[PDB]
Amino acid sequence: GTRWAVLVAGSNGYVNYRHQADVCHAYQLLIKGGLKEENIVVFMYDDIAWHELNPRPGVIINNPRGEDVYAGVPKDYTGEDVTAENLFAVILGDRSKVKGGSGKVINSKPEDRIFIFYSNHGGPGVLGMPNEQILYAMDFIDVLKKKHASGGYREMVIYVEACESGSLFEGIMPKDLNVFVTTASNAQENSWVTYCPGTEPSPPPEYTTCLGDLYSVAWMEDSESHNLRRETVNQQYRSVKERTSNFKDYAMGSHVMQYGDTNITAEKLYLFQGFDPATVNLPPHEAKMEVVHQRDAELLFMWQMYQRSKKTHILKQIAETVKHRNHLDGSVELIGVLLYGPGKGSPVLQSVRDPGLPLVDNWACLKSMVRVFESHCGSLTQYGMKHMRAFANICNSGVSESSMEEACMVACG
Amino acid sequence: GTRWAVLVAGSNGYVNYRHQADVCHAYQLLIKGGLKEENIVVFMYDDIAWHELNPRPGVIINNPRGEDVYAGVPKDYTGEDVTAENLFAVILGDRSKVKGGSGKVINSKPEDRIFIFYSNHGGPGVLGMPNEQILYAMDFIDVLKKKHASGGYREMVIYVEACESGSLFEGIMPKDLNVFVTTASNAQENSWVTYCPGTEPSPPPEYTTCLGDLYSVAWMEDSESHNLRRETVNQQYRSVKERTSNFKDYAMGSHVMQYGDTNITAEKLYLFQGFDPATVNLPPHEAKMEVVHQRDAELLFMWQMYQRSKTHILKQIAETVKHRNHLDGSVELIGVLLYGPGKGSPVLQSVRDPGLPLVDNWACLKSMVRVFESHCGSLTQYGMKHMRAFANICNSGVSESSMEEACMVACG
Ligand SMILES: *[C@@H]1O[C@H](CO)[C@@H](O)[C@H](O)[C@H]1NC(C)=O
Ligand SMILES: *[C@@H]1O[C@H](CO)[C@@H](O)[C@H](O)[C@H]1NC(C)=O
Repeated sequence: GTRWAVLVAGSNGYVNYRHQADVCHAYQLLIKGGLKEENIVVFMYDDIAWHELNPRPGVIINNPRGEDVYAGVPKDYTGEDVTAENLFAVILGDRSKVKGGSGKVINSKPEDRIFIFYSNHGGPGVLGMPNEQILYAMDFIDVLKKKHASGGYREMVIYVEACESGSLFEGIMPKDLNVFVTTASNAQENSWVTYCPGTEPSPPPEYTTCLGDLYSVAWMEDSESHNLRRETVNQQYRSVKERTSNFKDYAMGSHVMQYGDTNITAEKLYLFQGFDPATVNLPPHEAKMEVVHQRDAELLFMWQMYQRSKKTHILKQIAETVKHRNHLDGSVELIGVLLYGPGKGSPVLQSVRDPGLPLVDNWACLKSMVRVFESHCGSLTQYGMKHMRAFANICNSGVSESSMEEACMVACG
Repeated sequence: GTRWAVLVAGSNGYVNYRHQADVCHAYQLLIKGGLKEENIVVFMYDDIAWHELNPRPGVIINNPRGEDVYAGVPKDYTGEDVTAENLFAVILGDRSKVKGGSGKVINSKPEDRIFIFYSNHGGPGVLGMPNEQILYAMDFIDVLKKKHASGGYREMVIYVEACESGSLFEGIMPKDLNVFVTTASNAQENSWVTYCPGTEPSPPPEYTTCLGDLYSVAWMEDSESHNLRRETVNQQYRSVKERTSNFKDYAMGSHVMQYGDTNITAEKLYLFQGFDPATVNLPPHEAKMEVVHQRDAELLFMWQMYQRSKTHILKQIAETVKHRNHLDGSVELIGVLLYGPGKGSPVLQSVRDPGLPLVDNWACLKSMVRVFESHCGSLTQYGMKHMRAFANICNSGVSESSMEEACMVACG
């Protein structure tokens, strides 16, 4: 068979350098393993390498060792072509459904294997796509069911780096699709950022943005230190779960979760990621990492720019960002008060379902609640994905769309 | 000697019925004990007894037994005359410094005793006075020092019902003034509301507002069920501390604290509150109460009105929540601008160890509030919650010019 991959960075902006650095590093790792460029589809906004703030024009790095990972990465879906619609069309292997981009798709055969890696922002039941796009978990599961039904592959492995990423699969991912999934976090935890300015081992001092994400660099650094003909998918999962837990300190670490067909964990990793002949296998028998969560990276980036000195212009941008977050947080809190009463709003909106249950029972209701909210309160933006469990809980409570319209009108109009 | 009292409700509005009900109940208790009306000064906005929402016009009750406590209460300082300036002038006993009101003051003699009871809203280092007035703790301590210096009394007992009320005395109340103080809560705890609609023992069903406050009804119900010629100030403190703790469940109770001269705890309570002749032979000196948080009572009152009705009430709830969010967000943003994103909240929210003053420079505290309100608008009663953030900005060494810049960016 043939090995294929789909690598997706769901964000943009220099502050989010790390998501595109993670995806570029994954591309280089797969090419070194012998996967062919024609079988790897890359989604990256592509605004980082030549960004005016990049201290190394034309270069992207993903760890303090400073090796460029940008040269040679294909421009399959970049800019406004990085959309959920193109991602689904690419996975399905239907070139007629793609809009723009290179036209490269996963037109795979039954004997082939596929590896999907996403890095970005997210929230309960959702992943980000650039410029305020939201990708819903059930729509992604639906694409996997369609791909499986058309006999497009033998096995698939999916790695997802995003906040509350366990919520994209919990209670909804079937185990009969020949798909194995791991996520950076459980359904109620944040994802963590690594290689930030001021941390040790020291990233190059010219960088003002973080270089990578914890779970992402954990799997990539693990692959590029083992002979992948001998390391199994299970061995990588355990090593990534250990590193991402950050010495089991869940105040600065997360629980890596697994979903889908666990029989795939017995497979050798080279069947999905290739084999790099240069790698000297490092036997199994590292230091605690200084990390920040995805949601905190933005203000830290702006504050670093303010401290490195236009000085009052950065302070105004920080104020606008904080005010925007406060507007979204306050509007959601207020909707809970109007729907359930003071003292009952927060418990309803913030309650987390028992393990194993889906985030929401009706995913079309979830999309409608977001639509009604944004029509009165404005776009959720990437930050607003944090509030997706509040919208799911309004759906699950039995509150009607007409009642949500009334509460949003009072809260925001 | 002569026994004097000053009773103050620091709030207004039908939602705050309880603070005036507590003060009216205290007045009746003191009159039953033989204190004279001429020696009791009452501060109450006086908007409750005849309020359009009051189901018993001209009546105020302070517990589910429904006994009126309003009839006969004097109108010394009401409406716009309930001010910190008049409270200070009354305590000092200087009628020429009073503006409006009856002119009654505590013109006490060296042999006299004084009892002060305040019930209201508050915050770290501050108490409320009606219509967005803030009374600072050090200004109240200063009045006590002045009154002591002029030999105006033998001993004084002060009971304070307000959120974070321990912060009004911690690190600043001297023990050499012949003044003993108890507070409903410690310096970092809220105070609790009793007799709310829907709770048991059931208040009369026609009430949509809470009837009293936990620490306040604890001391008053204790006083009126005992012979005060035998009960000491210490016995009342221990009984009030036990009841206010609500079976030591500090998720629905608070820590009653004591400050000042603890030698006064050995005194019989009748020397301050009088003796009710009907209590002579009562036995010598309970169920868990359902209580509501003092800052939570407002939205619960509006929601009860909404349930018993209306889109106009929902709009009022939205305006209230949006206003609180504006104040909370502006304060949080100022902390980010002054200290940076991962440091603002720890600086603004850090609580000093017990026994330390809230702020080292009280004039700086007033200046920070002044600068904030000039850009962000009035703190209002709710905004008193943020007084520890302003104190922490002062204590951190941040300059007034830096506070001006941060407030201008956050609110202008
Ligand atoms: C996994 O392997 C076991 C043992 O062969 C088998 O019983 C099970 O059905 C397989 N998993 C799935 C998804 O069916
Ligand atoms: C309290 O009484 C004790 C004697 O029991 C005395 O030593 C102390 O100075 C008194 N306190 C004050 C503040 O006078």
